Parts: sequence; structure tokens; C-alpha cells
Amino acid sequence: ERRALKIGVNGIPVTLEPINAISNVGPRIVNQIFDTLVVRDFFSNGAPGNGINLMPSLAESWERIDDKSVRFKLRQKVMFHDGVEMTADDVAYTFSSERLWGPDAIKVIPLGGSYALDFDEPVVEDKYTVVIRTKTPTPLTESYMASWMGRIVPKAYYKTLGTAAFGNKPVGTGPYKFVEFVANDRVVIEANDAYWGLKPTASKITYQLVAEPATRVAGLISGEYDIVTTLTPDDMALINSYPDLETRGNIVENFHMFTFNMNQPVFQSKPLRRALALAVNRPLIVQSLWMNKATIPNGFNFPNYGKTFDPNRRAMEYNIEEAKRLVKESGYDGTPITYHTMGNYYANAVPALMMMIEMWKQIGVTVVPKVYAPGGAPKDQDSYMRNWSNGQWMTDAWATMICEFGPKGQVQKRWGWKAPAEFNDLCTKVSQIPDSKERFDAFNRLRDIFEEEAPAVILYQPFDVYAARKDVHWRPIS
Ligand SMILES: CC(C)[C@H](O)[C@@H](O)C(=O)NP(=O)(O)O[C@@H]1C[C@H](O)[C@H](n2cnc3c(NP(=O)(O)O[C@@H]4[C@@H](O)[C@H](O)[C@@H](CO)O[C@@H]4O)ncnc32)O1
Repeated sequence: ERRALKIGVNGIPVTLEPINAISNVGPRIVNQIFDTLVVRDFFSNGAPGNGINLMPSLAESWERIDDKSVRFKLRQKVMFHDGVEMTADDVAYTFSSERLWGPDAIKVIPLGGSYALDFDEPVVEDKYTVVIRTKTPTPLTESYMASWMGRIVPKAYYKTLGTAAFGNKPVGTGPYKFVEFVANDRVVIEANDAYWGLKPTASKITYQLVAEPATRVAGLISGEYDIVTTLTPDDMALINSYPDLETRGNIVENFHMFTFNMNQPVFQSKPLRRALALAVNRPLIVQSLWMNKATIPNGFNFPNYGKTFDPNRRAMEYNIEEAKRLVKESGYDGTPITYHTMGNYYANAVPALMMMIEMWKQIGVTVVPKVYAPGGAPKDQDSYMRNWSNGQWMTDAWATMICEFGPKGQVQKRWGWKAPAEFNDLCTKVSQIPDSKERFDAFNRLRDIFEEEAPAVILYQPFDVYAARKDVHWRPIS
């Protein structure tokens, strides 16, 4: 039959506008509402779910014409949820200066510019043919279209409503259509049997916020939820002891971190940031809370970067001697510094924070936990330390070092990181040269500067665990 799925989740996105929903909790919903032109084959080249060969989706075919331009031939008679046919005009709009990457687009998609390629205006050749262009050369256009930046929006409806209102009543081409959105509580979507692709296999999907992981585990056990997300390896034995239930876990291409508001005088310079960084004992946190399943990367450096992955890079440094030394140099009065966390939105956010509070006490710093509820985030002026994550969404080190931490990103712009000039010039350089020894060495230079400056501190890649009924064979949680 087709069941109504009930999914207990760690969090609900602030919006369903597909770019502004980019987070750990938005994509699992917006990937059902919207489609992309092309998709990654997660099992290509023997890959165990992290493959990269690109396959047709809204685009039936595509041809790279030159180093700046890619022609996409679109499927025909694809319907948006309101009965409007998708055409090249919609795809052009999705990647337009008006909506995405122009100067005024930043007021409503604040991060569109930092996460955009160096686009020029798309060209519509006919109803079903669109050419995506870049002002400067880049080989990333095609894989970018398979990413969370590539979800196709309906031009007329979206432009009429505007970005914010569209985010509360989204219309897409995907296999599920919008029914309801209750901020900080739930999203309901229903089967779209007019979908161009395979017929939806669930009648409806409800994403219900269940803040505490033990409540999600109990809800799965009692049948209140069919699927639950964001568990840890410690929950696996209990769940797997029920023959009707199971867990699935794997290392994700995402890192957990803590970061700083660098507009605050206490974090305006590198010494205290680097001190907090060098006192984090990662193997201890991983052994205590992750059953040694979370992995510690050798810097801001991940295997999915391909040609810009360094398999021989050194480990990130643990040095409480230098940390004590840097605390004293900064003239640290001894005042408590807040660390904001939205409960366990990140798996093990609170138990990891309590272990780091003890580690920072052992080097002279007093950090206090400020645990808040969804929607109760502090104003920037009230934020000092906070936890975050970054999903490594491209097969190139451009994401997320340059997206997030580069001169156009939110870490320098919104959160006040005054990066060294060499860092910003290297960011500009790597974004205009092809893969080579020079490009490889330049990213290693950027990684070195990142660790010297500590605008953020990388903890580990979590071992992401979800769980479900065995008789629920399709799980829309990524
Ligand atoms: C316009 C405003 C109403 C806005 O929509 C609303 O979201 C808001 O008020 N945000 P803000 O004032 O910043 O309030 C908090 C303070 C902090 O900036 C917080 N925050 C930012 N990112 C996340 C967030 N990020 P995430 O880790 O789930 O997602 C990251 C993404 O943040 C990241 O872009 C991507 C690629 O690196 O990797 C991950 O998907 N998770 C929980 N809170 C977040 O939101």
C-alpha cells in the first residue's frame, strides 16, 4: 500500500525556500518538494553512497559548449504543483541575477552570492533549452546543478510572492507537494501523482520536531514515528534489539565545529580563539560519546574534494601548553564567555560542550552553556561562542573553505573575521586557476592559515545514525 509516514526530526527549517533552507534539517524536506536539472549517482564508480557521476533529472541531456557555458535540454510537460508547466524561463530565473547572484538578491537570499559560482545571466534558446553561463571559466557548473543550490523554482509564482512568502508556501516540481508548515514544529507534504518521474510511494510525509533524541527513540519504539533522525552510535544496540526496527549509520561529508562572533572585542583577534582551539581533546570526545565511530579529519580537508584533498596532511594540533600561554597574552580577565547551542540540534552538542567546558577550565577559561529552544536564538550582539556545522557539498575544496570562510562569506562579513590579506588573495587565486600542483598547494596554504587564525574549530565528522521500521522501505531523511 502507500502509507502516511511520520518522521521524528531533530529540527525544522526556518523556511522552505530551497536555498534559504540549506541546513542540516531543510534538505530532507525540500529535496521532496523540488527537483534539480541533474543528480549525483551516489553509487557510481563503486562508491558506497557518496558517488559523483551526474545523471539526468529535470534536464534530459546537457552539453558543455565551452569553459563558461553549458546547454541543458529540459524534459517536456513537467508540471509544477500548481499546474504550470516548467520551461527554460523557470530554470533561467532560478540562476538569474535578480533571484540569486545580483547585488539586490543578497537582501533576501543573504548567502546566495557567497554560494554562487561567478554566473552570468542564463540564456533561454527555446521553451525547453537553457544555457547556464559563467563570467569566468569554471568546471563546476554541472555538479553545482546537482547540489542544494540547484533546486528549480517557478518563476512567475516565486517572483509574484517574493523569496520570503514563497518560503512559506513553496511550489516545486518534486514528488511531494506542500500542505503545511508550522514554525519550530512540523511540515506536512503529500504525494504528487502528477510527478514526471517515479510515482511517489508514500501518501503523505509529516516531519515532526522531537527535540530530545531519547524522545525520538521512544517514539520509534512505540510506533508514534516510522523514522527518526540524528541519533548516535550509543542508541543502536537498544533499537536493533527490536526485530521490527533497525538503524543505519555512516560517516557524513559534514563536520561539526564551534565558532566565534569576531565582532565582539573578546574575539576580535586570534590569540584567545586559538587558545580555545588547542585545548580541545578530540580523540577523548570521540571515545566517550561516539563509540570511536566519528572521524577526525586532517584539517579542513575531506576526501570528496578529489584533486584538492591532501591524504598526507598533518593532524590538527592539541597543545594545552600553548593554549595556557595564549590565554595569558590576550589579557583574559577571567570573565565567563557564553556558548550558545540549540539543545542537541547537532548530535551530542550538549555532552560535547560539557566535556569542552572542563577542557577550557584546565587552561584558565570559563565558558558557560546557553542552551536555547528552536526560535529562541540570541541576537548577534549577545552571541560570543556557538556551535555550527558545514556540509561539504562540492567535489572541490572551494566548498566550504571559500563559500563560508572566504572574503564574500558570512564568517568575515556577518561574524567579523578579519582574515589575513594572504588568505583572501589565495581565495581569489584558487577561484581562477585549474586543478594542478599550484591549486593543491594553495588550498594547503589556506588550511594552514585557517588553523593559525581559528575563525572556527573543526571537531569531527559525525557518525550519523537514523532509525526506522524495517517495513518502511523508503526514508526521505537526506
Ligand atoms: C531572516 C532570519 C529570520 C533567518 O531566516 C533565521 O534563520 C535567523 O534569524 N537566523 P540567525 O539570526 O542567524 O539566528 C541563528 C544564529 C545562528 O547564525 C543560527 N544558525 C546559522 N546556521 C545554523 C545552522 N546551520 P546547519 O549546521 O544546520 O547548516 C549548515 C549550513 O549553515 C551551511 O551553510 C552548510 C554548508 O557549509 O552546512 C550546513 O548545512 N543550524 C542551527 N542554527 C544556525 O541561526
